[PDB]
Amino acid sequence: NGHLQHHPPMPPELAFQPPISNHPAPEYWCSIAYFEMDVQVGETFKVPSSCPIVTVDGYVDPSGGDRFCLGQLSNVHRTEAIERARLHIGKGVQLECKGEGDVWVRCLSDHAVFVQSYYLDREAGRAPGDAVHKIYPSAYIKVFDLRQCHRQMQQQAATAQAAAAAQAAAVAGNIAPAISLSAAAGIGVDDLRRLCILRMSFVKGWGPDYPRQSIKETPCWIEIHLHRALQLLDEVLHTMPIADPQPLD
Amino acid sequence: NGHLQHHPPMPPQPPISNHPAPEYWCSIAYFEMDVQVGETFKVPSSCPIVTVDGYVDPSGGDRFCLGQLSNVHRTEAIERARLHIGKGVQLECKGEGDVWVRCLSDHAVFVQSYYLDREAGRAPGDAVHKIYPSAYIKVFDLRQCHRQMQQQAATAQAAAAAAAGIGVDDLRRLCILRMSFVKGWGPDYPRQSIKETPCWIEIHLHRALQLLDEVLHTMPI
Amino acid sequence: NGHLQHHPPMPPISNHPAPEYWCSIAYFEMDVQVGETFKVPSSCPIVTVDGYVDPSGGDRFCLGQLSNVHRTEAIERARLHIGKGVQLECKGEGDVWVRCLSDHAVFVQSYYLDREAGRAPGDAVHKIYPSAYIKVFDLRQCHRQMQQQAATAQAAAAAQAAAVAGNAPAISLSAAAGIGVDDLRRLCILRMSFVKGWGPDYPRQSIKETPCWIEIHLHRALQLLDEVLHTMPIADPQPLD
Repeated sequence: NGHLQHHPPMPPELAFQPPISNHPAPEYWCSIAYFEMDVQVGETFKVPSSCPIVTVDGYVDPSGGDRFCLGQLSNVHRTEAIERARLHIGKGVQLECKGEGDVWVRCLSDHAVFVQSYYLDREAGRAPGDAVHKIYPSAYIKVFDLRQCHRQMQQQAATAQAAAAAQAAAVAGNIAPAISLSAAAGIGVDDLRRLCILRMSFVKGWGPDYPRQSIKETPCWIEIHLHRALQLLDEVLHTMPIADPQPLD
Repeated sequence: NGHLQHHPPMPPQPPISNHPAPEYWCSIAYFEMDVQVGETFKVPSSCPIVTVDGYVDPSGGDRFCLGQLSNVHRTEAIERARLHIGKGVQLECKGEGDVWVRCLSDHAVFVQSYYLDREAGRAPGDAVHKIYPSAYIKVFDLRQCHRQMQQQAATAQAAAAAAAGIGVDDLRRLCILRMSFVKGWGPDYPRQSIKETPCWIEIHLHRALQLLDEVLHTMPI
Repeated sequence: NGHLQHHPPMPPISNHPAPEYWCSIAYFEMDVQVGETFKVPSSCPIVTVDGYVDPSGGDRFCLGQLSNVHRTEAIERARLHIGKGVQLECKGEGDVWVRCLSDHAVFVQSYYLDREAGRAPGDAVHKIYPSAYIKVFDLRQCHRQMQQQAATAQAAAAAQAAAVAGNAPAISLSAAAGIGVDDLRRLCILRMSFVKGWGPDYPRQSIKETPCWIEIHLHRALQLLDEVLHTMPIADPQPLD
């Protein structure tokens, strides 16, 4: 039963709905970090908001800008296995930013790329993180929706702030001493941020059907942080009630 | 011996050198245990105040948000800690290169500082200073650091007559600050080093390092 | 046998635009990278890497200030002797010279110096003596070597194709898009250890076993290699037949 979702290639008025936020656009629309197993290789690559398309391939130009080459990168802990997989990255993939912050992926490599996206999990009726999406060579699909993300943010944020109030009353449960309770400032933070991050492995997938159980076990993957989505999540976090000390009495 | 110093809240000359002001008055590196997480944050001399909180805005400038950073080695203990960083702290740069800390967080912050060691009358590096929420304390005096480095290098340049001869890594420590969030360390705690705490940062003071470099050229080791 | 080589004191290749930086410098202690990668602007042809502490950066990279929680007594000892370190200079389009300013020698790994010394590619350690000023990299020579080496790789790859052909037509055979890329890029990289050397004549058998070394990425060179890789015949799967 499908943990591995296949995404083969399918050949082929934003003036009525305002921007999700009046907030000014970030200087970089995303930042990419390349990994080899559980070790990060190289520096984090920042893509300016002016460059709506960024390519990540196995070539060697270091010039940066709108192309992140992983071919010239060194790693003193690189194994023979990692060398083999680095052989097939080739043309790699393209990451394209549409609208205010939507992201599309185009696989230019001759080999498939495996992706982790909450958006693609929803579209598949799967639960968050309970699926690895395989994008086939030459395929071109949408992997992130800003609106979908924003709606999920507000939902999950509200949920957590309520569960905090729950635990707060579940223990105000004796009586009684002079004890004050307060909600941890930062609930669900590490859970909400995952909604603004994308991850993808080259050539090799992971999961049930595979010998690798997490992306951390794959030879070469990248983690993409979506800055616009992160600004919104920050905005959201700042619209919640301040953790005011509460006497349980 | 009162290794942990308590700093609760208490509501209220020309440049040392002509050396050109730095492009950044400091650099901050976030750590979770003994692993550095994220890239090094550099603060422009233009932004005298910088905020290090546990939120998620990835923008630079004067706000370093630790909430969005990832760590493949992160554990439950660390995630549980990051949970209480909240508003974090503010580092302020006064004068040529003095530094103040303002705990905005709901929880205490533990600072390692030679200036505070000297003020508390403790052996250098033999103390941890607990900064309480809302407290606004001075954690670094440039002028004093400058006298310290000169005199300390001066004694090492003479200790060569012959240990007493200290190296560059010993002196650079005068220009660095370290502080833990939520969890403290020392004899009163299960952790003996800041390197064992779940969340901490290391601050490099550029103006202080420039003066140090200037000193290492006149008083070589 | 001579693994250790002694060096005591004694028209554009492309219309492609110059790089933003001419080189990237990464500092290492043993097998751990310390600090962030230093990038040198094309405007600063000379960069100085020493053991002092100015963090100002720009055209001077000071390793004295950098921290490393995994550092040991042995490494602190070694960082003591870097002192004025070395000085890397870029002449013309992409030639690199080195000037040892340290009181101690520097050990360089340079395919170009291996080529001049008459030793197997990368099978030698070049010891630069205090005050020495030598050319450690030749752009022209590198470019010429990249092309021939890339051409050879393709041939050997297409050779392992006609091989698997000497077994069924129901299957298509294809070559990796990254054949030889790892070997080719090393020609555009320089590595050097301060104070301690490595090799048969030493207790340390590789640079990653040394206390403090740096890896330099030559940008103009890497650009030329990129164009070369892009002029290679696209990978077209051929049926076994």
